[PDB]
Amino acid sequence: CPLMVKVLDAVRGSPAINVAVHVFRKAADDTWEPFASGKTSESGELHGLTTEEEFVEGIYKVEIDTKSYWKALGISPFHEHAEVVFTANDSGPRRYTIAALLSPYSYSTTAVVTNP
Amino acid sequence: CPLMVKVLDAVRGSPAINVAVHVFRKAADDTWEPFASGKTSESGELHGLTTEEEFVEGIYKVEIDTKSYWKALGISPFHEHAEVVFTANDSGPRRYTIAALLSPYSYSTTAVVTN
Amino acid sequence: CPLMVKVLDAVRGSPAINVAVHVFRKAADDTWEPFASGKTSESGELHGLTTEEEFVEGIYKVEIDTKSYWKALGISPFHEHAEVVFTANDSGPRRYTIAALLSPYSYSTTAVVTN
Amino acid sequence: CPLMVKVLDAVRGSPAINVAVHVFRKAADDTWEPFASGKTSESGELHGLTTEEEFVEGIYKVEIDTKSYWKALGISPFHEHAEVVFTANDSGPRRYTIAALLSPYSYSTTAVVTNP
Ligand SMILES: Cc1cc([N+](=O)[O-])c(O)c([N+](=O)[O-])c1
Ligand SMILES: Cc1cc([N+](=O)[O-])c(O)c([N+](=O)[O-])c1
Ligand code: NA
Ligand code: NA
Repeated sequence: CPLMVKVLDAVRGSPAINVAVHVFRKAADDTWEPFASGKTSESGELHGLTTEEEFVEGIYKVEIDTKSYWKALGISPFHEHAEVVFTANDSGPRRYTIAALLSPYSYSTTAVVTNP
Repeated sequence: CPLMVKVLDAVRGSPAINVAVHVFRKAADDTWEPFASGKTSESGELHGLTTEEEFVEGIYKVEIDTKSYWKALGISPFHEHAEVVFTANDSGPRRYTIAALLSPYSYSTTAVVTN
Repeated sequence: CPLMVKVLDAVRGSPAINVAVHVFRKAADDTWEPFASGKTSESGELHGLTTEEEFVEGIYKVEIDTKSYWKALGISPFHEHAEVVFTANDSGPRRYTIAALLSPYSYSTTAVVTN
Repeated sequence: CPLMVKVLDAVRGSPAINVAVHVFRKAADDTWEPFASGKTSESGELHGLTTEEEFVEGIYKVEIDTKSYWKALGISPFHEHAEVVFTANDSGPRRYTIAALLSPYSYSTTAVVTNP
């Protein structure tokens, strides 16, 4: 799979498990079209969102549902979600890992981009 | 002002100057309505976006034009922009600082909410 | 003052108040000599650590007592402390801000070096 | 192995490869005794530093040689290194991943602690 999402919890020192993730792709009319969704596993990783064939060039938005995560654990966090928006595959196919480290009032995110 | 935005550059160890920032408020029909905007100053800060009277409870989005910032430095970045989405609550402390720390392939954001 | 330390709490979205900070300078024999210390204020900031005359070029260590901070909040943290080690250079901008953002199992640190 | 170190580069969007790492353990006389060392692989990971038998209770310091990393790439960074100091195994053996995300004037670090 050319798109993976990994989420860690900076309060517990653990993977962030069961985090809902929704991916969108910008359509020709400039709207966000639903593309794929899933939830992180016990390792904090979400695999299998898409395929090389379906992950064409485009502008993608990876929405990480951080508020639902913290609220499911009884914490009242600051952000509604974390959004990661990027152009993908504009120089040919690449593999993308979108990582995020969560705290109730802060998050970090980075990307690892590799050429298969 | 109840809302301030600060942007820092982790590559050069400096404020991120002249970064465009747009603030939106979520409307009843679930669309994003323009609310306020500006460019960060020489200190990386953007003051005066709004007033206590105008900054009512609701859901707000702060969009930071990180791509244009890096492109002006001759660096090709990963993200189209950085977006910070949050609910303003009256119960909470009154003043909101939204800080972002930028690298070409990474950003962090935190909220400092105080009296 | 050429050196300021700022500490923020990512769990509560607030300054980290009353955090002990110790600064050391590396001596010729490679040991760490005490240089300055204090506690962060209600704004999470520690000002007045040193002067331009005293802050000569060299290697400095800023140790932030993060463990005591979390323990006072009833939270068990991972790190013994956070340490920031850097060289002061005269060529560079004059004023150094060392910022740290704290969570129980994580911290970030950045330097803002300006004129 | 119960201790792993992973390092990423936030400028390049890639693993941080060939980063030197030195681990120390506080001795009874309060000095930092050398414990293990190595360098990150092409994946940004450093495996095999120690064993369950030799990784006893103690206070450990993981020194990540960030300045040498950036300088080997011709960048002049702010920090001399990144130091991660923690008590390990005080409630029995655990597995520790020490992660770090590097920029020239900033770094983040987190831990993932699991119970085998
Ligand atoms: C002021 C500041 C410092 C750091 N830092 O790295 O020390 C940060 O990460 C952030 N932030 O927004 O996440 C803000
Ligand atoms: C910083 C970081 C740490 C871990 N980690 O395992 O702690 C990761 O897996 C990743 N990543 O990209 O997948 C990044
Ligand atoms: Na192209
Ligand atoms: Na014990």
